[PDB]
Amino acid sequence: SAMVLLVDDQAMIGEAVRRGLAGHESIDFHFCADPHQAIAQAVQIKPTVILQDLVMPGLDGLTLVREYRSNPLTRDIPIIVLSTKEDPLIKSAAFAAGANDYLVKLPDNIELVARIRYHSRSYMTLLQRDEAYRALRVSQQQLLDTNLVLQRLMNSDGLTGLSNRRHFDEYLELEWRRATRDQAQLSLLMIDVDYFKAYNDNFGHLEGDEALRQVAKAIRNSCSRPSDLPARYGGEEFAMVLPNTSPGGARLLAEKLRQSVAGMNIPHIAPVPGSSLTVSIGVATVTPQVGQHSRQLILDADKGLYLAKNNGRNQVAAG
Amino acid sequence: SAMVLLVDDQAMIGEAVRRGLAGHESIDFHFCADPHQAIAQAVQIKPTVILQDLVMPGLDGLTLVREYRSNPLTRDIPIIVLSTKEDPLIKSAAFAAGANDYLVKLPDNIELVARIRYHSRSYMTLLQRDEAYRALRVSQQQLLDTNLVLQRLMNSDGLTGLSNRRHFDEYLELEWRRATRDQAQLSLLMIDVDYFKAYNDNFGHLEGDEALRQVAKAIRNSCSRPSDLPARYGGEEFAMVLPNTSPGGARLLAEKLRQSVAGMNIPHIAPVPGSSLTVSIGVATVTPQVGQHSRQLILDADKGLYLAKNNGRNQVAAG
Amino acid sequence: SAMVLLVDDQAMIGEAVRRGLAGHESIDFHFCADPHQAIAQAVQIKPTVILQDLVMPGLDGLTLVREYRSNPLTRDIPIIVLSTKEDPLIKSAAFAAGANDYLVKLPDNIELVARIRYHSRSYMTLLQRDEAYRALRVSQQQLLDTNLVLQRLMNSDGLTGLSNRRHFDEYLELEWRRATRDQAQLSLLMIDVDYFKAYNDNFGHLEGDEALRQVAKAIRNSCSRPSDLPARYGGEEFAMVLPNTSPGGARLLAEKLRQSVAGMNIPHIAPVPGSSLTVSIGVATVTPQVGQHSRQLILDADKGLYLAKNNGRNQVAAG
Amino acid sequence: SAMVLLVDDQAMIGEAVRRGLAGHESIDFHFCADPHQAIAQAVQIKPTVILQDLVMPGLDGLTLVREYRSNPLTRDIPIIVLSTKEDPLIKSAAFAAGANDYLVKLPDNIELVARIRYHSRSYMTLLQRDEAYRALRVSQQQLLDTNLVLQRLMNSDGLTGLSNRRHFDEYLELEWRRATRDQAQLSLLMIDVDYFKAYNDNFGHLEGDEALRQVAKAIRNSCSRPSDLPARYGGEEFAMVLPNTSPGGARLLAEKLRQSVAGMNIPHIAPVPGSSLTVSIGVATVTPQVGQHSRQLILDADKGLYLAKNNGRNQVAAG
Ligand SMILES: Nc1nc2c(ncn2[C@@H]2O[C@@H]3COP(=O)(O)O[C@H]4[C@@H](O)[C@H](n5cnc6c(=O)[nH]c(N)nc65)O[C@@H]4COP(=O)(O)O[C@H]3[C@H]2O)c(=O)[nH]1
Ligand SMILES: Nc1nc2c(ncn2[C@@H]2O[C@@H]3COP(=O)(O)O[C@H]4[C@@H](O)[C@H](n5cnc6c(=O)[nH]c(N)nc65)O[C@@H]4COP(=O)(O)O[C@H]3[C@H]2O)c(=O)[nH]1
Ligand SMILES: Nc1nc2c(ncn2[C@@H]2O[C@@H]3COP(=O)(O)O[C@H]4[C@@H](O)[C@H](n5cnc6c(=O)[nH]c(N)nc65)O[C@@H]4COP(=O)(O)O[C@H]3[C@H]2O)c(=O)[nH]1
Ligand SMILES: Nc1nc2c(ncn2[C@@H]2O[C@@H]3COP(=O)(O)O[C@H]4[C@@H](O)[C@H](n5cnc6c(=O)[nH]c(N)nc65)O[C@@H]4COP(=O)(O)O[C@H]3[C@H]2O)c(=O)[nH]1
Ligand SMILES: Nc1nc2c(ncn2[C@@H]2O[C@@H]3COP(=O)(O)O[C@H]4[C@@H](O)[C@H](n5cnc6c(=O)[nH]c(N)nc65)O[C@@H]4COP(=O)(O)O[C@H]3[C@H]2O)c(=O)[nH]1
Ligand SMILES: Nc1nc2c(ncn2[C@@H]2O[C@@H]3COP(=O)(O)O[C@H]4[C@@H](O)[C@H](n5cnc6c(=O)[nH]c(N)nc65)O[C@@H]4COP(=O)(O)O[C@H]3[C@H]2O)c(=O)[nH]1
Ligand SMILES: Nc1nc2c(ncn2[C@@H]2O[C@@H]3COP(=O)(O)O[C@H]4[C@@H](O)[C@H](n5cnc6c(=O)[nH]c(N)nc65)O[C@@H]4COP(=O)(O)O[C@H]3[C@H]2O)c(=O)[nH]1
Ligand SMILES: Nc1nc2c(ncn2[C@@H]2O[C@@H]3COP(=O)(O)O[C@H]4[C@@H](O)[C@H](n5cnc6c(=O)[nH]c(N)nc65)O[C@@H]4COP(=O)(O)O[C@H]3[C@H]2O)c(=O)[nH]1
Ligand SMILES: [Sr+2]
Ligand SMILES: [Sr+2]
Ligand SMILES: [Sr+2]
Ligand SMILES: [Sr+2]
Repeated sequence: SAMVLLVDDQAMIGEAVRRGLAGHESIDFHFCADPHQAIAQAVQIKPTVILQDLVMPGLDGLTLVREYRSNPLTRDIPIIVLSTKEDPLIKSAAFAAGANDYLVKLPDNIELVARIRYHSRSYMTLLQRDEAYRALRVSQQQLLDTNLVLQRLMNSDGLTGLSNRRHFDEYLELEWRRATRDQAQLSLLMIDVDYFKAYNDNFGHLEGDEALRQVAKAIRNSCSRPSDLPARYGGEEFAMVLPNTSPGGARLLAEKLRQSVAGMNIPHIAPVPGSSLTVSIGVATVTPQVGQHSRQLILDADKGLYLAKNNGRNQVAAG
Repeated sequence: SAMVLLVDDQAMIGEAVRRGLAGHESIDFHFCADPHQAIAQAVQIKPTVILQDLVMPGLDGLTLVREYRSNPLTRDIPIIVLSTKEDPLIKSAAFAAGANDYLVKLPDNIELVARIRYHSRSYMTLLQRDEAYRALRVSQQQLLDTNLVLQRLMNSDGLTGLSNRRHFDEYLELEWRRATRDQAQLSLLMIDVDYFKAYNDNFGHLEGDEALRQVAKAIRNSCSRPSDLPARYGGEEFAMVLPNTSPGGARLLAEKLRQSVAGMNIPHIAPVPGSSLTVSIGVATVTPQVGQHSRQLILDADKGLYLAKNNGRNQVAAG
Repeated sequence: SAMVLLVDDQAMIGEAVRRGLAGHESIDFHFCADPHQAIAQAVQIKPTVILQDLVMPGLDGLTLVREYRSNPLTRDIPIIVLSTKEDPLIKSAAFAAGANDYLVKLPDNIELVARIRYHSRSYMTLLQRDEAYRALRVSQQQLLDTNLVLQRLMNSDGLTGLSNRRHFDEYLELEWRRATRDQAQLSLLMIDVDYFKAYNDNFGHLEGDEALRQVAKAIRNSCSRPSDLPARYGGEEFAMVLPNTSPGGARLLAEKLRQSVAGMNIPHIAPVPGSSLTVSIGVATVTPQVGQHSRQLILDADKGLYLAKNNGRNQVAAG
Repeated sequence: SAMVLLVDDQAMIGEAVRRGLAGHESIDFHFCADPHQAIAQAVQIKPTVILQDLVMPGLDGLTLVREYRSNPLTRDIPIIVLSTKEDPLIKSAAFAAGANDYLVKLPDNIELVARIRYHSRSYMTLLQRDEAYRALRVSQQQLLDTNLVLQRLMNSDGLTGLSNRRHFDEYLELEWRRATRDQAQLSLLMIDVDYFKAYNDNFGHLEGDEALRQVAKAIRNSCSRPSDLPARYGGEEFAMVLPNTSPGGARLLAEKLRQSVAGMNIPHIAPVPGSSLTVSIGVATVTPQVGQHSRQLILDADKGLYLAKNNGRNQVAAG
């Protein structure tokens, strides 16, 4: 829309303007003959452009152009100064004081509406851009948190915080392809807590969760290369994909981890009283060929996991 | 920033401007003496305000003010017309042709920069508001679909599409409170497919899912009041909360539904060969009192469900 | 699979069994002639059924049946006692000690495998049910938290915690239908912070968010009936759907809220220095008719909101 | 719980059992003297173990042991055969017919309850494991689809399907670290549609979305190595991270893509009538050093993007 605040001592100007603007529904008029209600009414009606007379009843017009740019409730409103006539410093001061125009009362009702229409409309879109900035900041900060949640949750196992299975499955599939392009050594650790049902059954399911937690922490601490990925494979089972790692490297890493767990010395009553939580690990490493399916790597790890288990638990074996 | 395209036949004007603007890094200048590259260069440099001479080498200046407002690649760029001197229709035409100003070459380098600074800056924020409109439309349509997904998924059971359990639990809790304020009759249907393990075992788990589907559809068709809510309570179990429904009303609704299922005549081999899928229903209705826990309503439905089951299945009984 | 631990002093029994079971790949055998490694090997091989001789080299067979049911690492393994011959208390003791069978060495290799096959297979599915219990508990507690997130997030505005817009839109649509069935009075509050751009601009966007927060809290405190719903309508705009509330009731509620906000006395510099954060509210209440679109209620609230605004802000007006 | 179906011709046996089981609330009894309602009642009461007499009123007991294992509604129920006395093939047949025990009517009420308690309880947990299998299959297939949604949605831009910004930001951060370990050449393409506001404004926002779509498709087709990642950087901006790619390689890839877009020959009216949609691209490639921040790579791409733009659009330039 449009709203012009006129401010001028003489009713004869307030009238000319009122008349020029009657045949324009798009734009409304508001006369303010009392320069000591000027900024007040400016705040109240929310004008989109104000017209300011430079000489009034013993109150400097430029003093008011001062306040307009001074009070930030008006700071941004376009100001056309109405003068009689064309004096020097008073046109230069107009602008020094913040005026955006300096007009002689009055051009015809064409340039008058044009000029009004222009400044008004600019202010309007100034309001709009600011409004948009707000709304965008909101939406952007809604997607802000939306992104945290689905991430901490899509790809993370809540209990341990390690990656989850579907992240593992999908991550490992990616790494398989990367590996085959680079003819790189892709290694995989398959990790299981020994005698876990037995732990779960006399300590409690929560106590087992807490146990899983501590083991999950040790896993997270074994690997520390950008592409090392630790995951909860499924329940008591953990995995750990190690791109670019040799069989001997993987095994070394596996043994430091196994020792770590045992070393926490977590009380278990299996296989015998006095026992502490142990962990069996299957190691497996492959350089993928085209056409080869990543499941081969998993199977190899499970062979290793199965071997380690069938040779006394708490040990590492390559499948 | 700021970019002024000057377009004027005389190098002496291109020079004055160039000079006025040298001591201003914020604003860059670009002279275009050839009015037959005017719009071309306008497109190329992306000016934020153009200054147009009205008389040039035998090419109407207002013809170019025409094109500027004509080509939408420039449509929105503020135009200050530079004239010599102040002729009549040529100021009125300035604006009729789209000009936003009409200046006499040249005011001092204060009003010249002021005026330039103003129009430039308005255009700038015109660009910004439009940019924001785009970005907001994107974000808003990201939350658009984001909302569909989590909704079709937070509150809906995928297989049947009925509400899910947590929606049921939470919805029923709400309705319990509404009911106790209104001392209204809150009814609940607890629905189970008879001999479902037996169905699942010789037809297949998928075939059972499809069976669940058809039953889920019938449930959805029994209730049709704004607050009626059908849910998959858990597996072979369905629920259906009926606010504002009498015991006799609930029972009537229960019997139409039970008949419906039986009537689909879905082949089952239990309890005997030749049988068709049946359904047992527990009815229960309560007017909640303060302090009373909604679990009472559920228990009552299960009594009914249990009774119906222990009296030959395929029937409705109030607990 | 199947794994039988035999424990018997005489190699001649260990042999008969070994022989009976050779032609059965499904089932593996393990002889334990030394009753002082019995439970040890039981732990190591994870048998699915153990056969226990009642008399051995000076170590009571029933003492071992004691330990089997004693150590929980074996607690659940089925025990067939092998005796010679059929003595009294020794069959009754067999069971008193935990035995699940009492056989005479030896039935033919049909009943022997049958019996073994049965107990073994039961234990097997005992293991399976327990495994399933674990895995189900996991999945269920994954959907546990999955449900919190999408809920606290699908339907809640993060900043204020009030409902969000899409929840409002959808909730109000539901309540419209409920209302038209009950020919009930549905009221709606449309709430806006007065001079918010002005607040946002000199205090900071965060400070405005914090301002929004405090106002959001007051809203949440105005309504307290099961179906009252407070929402962030969009930015500086809040809504509040009040089912079953009279026009006069809605207005009363509106005025207590408006006073509350003003009373927090939150420093604003608009409309004038020394001002405190105020709020304009639009009230509107409808009894919905069939065919009537809920948008009518919203429009009525906005009329009220618009009126209140155009009469000095910080007030309530019915549209 | 426990439910024994006895089936025997003589009431005197039905009585002994009834009596043995009265002092046991955990277990209920059900006598079936009419062998021609046997399976019928088996279906009706859902027994957890049935006791079967081998000789009855002119109806073979083993015929009924046949049906029990025959009808799958009973298939899994444990069967203790009650005989008088101990005949040969009739114990071997007992098992051949499916019996799980063969008892002489009757042992004392200790072994009788023991034996009953055992088979009953096994069946019970057979039911439980199956129940669990169902419930787990449900939960697992809820996480099934839950995973699709948040994935197709967390990491994918809906409109183009390319990765989104947060995936880009996070993916590129990962690749930066991988790159610095391998001292590998990490390249990045920054892609922008030339004159897009101009396209959006006279064709329509949807038409621009469709335009974005077609361009997004071409991008997706340029890169095809496991680690190449195409993303919508923000609105009209696209990105494309190319691990392990030389500056010259990146540029080659950039030029094939740019040509592709231009070649679709999508009608635009800018910069001039008759124009087709073009695209500007910034190329940049870095071998990351420790301590170096990935933002360097982005800046370099933007320099290139900026250069390309400030040299006529529709071209590739390295920043
Ligand atoms: N013209 C061309 N096409 C490219 C280029 N980069 C990837 N592609 C396209 O994408 C397909 C395979 O991408 P891959 O995942 O890298 O995975 C590759 C990779 O592991 C291996 N491979 C093929 N040739 C080479 C090579 O020259 N160097 C390396 N390091 N690996 C290669 O074989 C697998 C698939 O072979 P493809 O069937 O050839 O099929 C290629 C091809 O159609 C390229 O620089 N030029
Ligand atoms: N995927 C993965 N594998 C791991 C990790 N830590 C050790 N390894 C495996 O075990 C081998 C070396 O372990 P090293 O005793 O730490 O002894 C290391 C160390 O002293 C040095 N080195 C290698 N990279 C780094 C590094 O990024 N930081 C530091 N401080 N030293 C490194 O070189 C020696 C052996 O190099 P490698 O041949 O690379 O071979 C590695 C690798 O295959 C890990 O966090 N993730
Ligand atoms: N001063 C005031 N407070 C209000 C009003 N509406 C709800 N509240 C507040 O919210 C609490 C209970 O809301 P309820 O869920 O409607 O659920 C209500 C409802 O089911 C019932 N109830 C209390 N009085 C009335 C009543 O006069 N009419 C009806 N239809 N129900 C009532 O008792 C339950 C809780 O009683 P309360 O402990 O009293 O506690 C009330 C009270 O502190 C109100 O118009 N005026
Ligand atoms: N929660 C729920 N309950 C249902 C539904 N359909 C039937 N009932 C239950 O069964 C009673 C009447 O069923 P009626 O035979 O359809 O016969 C109806 C019908 O002819 C008329 N009536 C009630 N409301 C409607 C309506 O919304 N549409 C139409 N066409 N008739 C209605 O009044 C008669 C009985 O009114 P009631 O006392 O309300 O009592 C209802 C109610 O307790 C349903 O979709 N949801
Ligand atoms: N035979 C039968 N059908 C039922 C019953 N309850 C709801 N329906 C079905 O669902 C449609 C409208 O449900 P509405 O949302 O309750 O919303 C209702 C409600 O606001 C009003 N309405 C219709 N009759 C009654 C009535 O007898 N009592 C009340 N309190 N409202 C009614 O008109 C709206 C829609 O009218 P409908 O076109 O008739 O169409 C009904 C009808 O086809 C019922 O008890 N019996
Ligand atoms: N949607 C909604 N509306 C609200 C709420 N609080 C007040 N109202 C509105 O304002 C009217 C009464 O406010 P009252 O002064 O609290 O004074 C209340 C109060 O003393 C009593 N009353 C009504 N329900 C409750 C209640 O649930 N708890 C308590 N303690 N008193 C109640 O009855 C008098 C007036 O009853 P009303 O006619 O119901 O009419 C209500 C209602 O239309 C609210 O939390 N939510
Ligand atoms: N003892 C031991 N620790 C390991 C090993 N692998 C990674 N880490 C640990 O994780 C930190 C950095 O992992 P980065 O992301 O691979 O990223 C690495 C990588 O880009 C580079 N870097 C360090 N040494 C080597 C190296 O011997 N070979 C290669 N290819 N890169 C290295 O410097 C960056 C960080 O250096 P750091 O501060 O040393 O710190 C190392 C170290 O504390 C290992 O095999 N042995
Ligand atoms: N990140 C990324 N970069 C790409 C892709 N396609 C081409 N390039 C870039 O451009 C160079 C070669 O493009 P070439 O003409 O396809 O010609 C290729 C091609 O004939 C052969 N080659 C390389 N890998 C493959 C492949 O995976 N499949 C096939 N069929 N040929 C390949 O070797 C020649 C040049 O090898 P380069 O040195 O690797 O260097 C590549 C690389 O830096 C791509 O899909 N992703
Ligand atoms: Sr005057
Ligand atoms: Sr001239
Ligand atoms: Sr012996
Ligand atoms: Sr008999």
